[PDB]
Amino acid sequence: MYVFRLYVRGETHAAEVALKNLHDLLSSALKVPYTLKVVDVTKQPDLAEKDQVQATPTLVRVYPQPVRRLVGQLDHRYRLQHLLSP
Repeated sequence: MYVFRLYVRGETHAAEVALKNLHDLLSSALKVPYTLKVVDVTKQPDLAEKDQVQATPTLVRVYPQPVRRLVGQLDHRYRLQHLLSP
């Protein structure tokens, strides 16, 4: 029972690959299934502005807990690896 949110900018091949890679890593990382939705940072100011995104993609863990916000050039597993840590 977890809600997942991933942020991307417009239409980028790297962003989609990163999204799939992050989705892929999360699935393998977590035994239990989860729901992930795609949010357009440029299209929706409310989420983009509120989320304070600088470098894409931005990984936000939606409730139930744990709730997290991770923002940066997310093209490698190192950032994701510390993200999974308690």
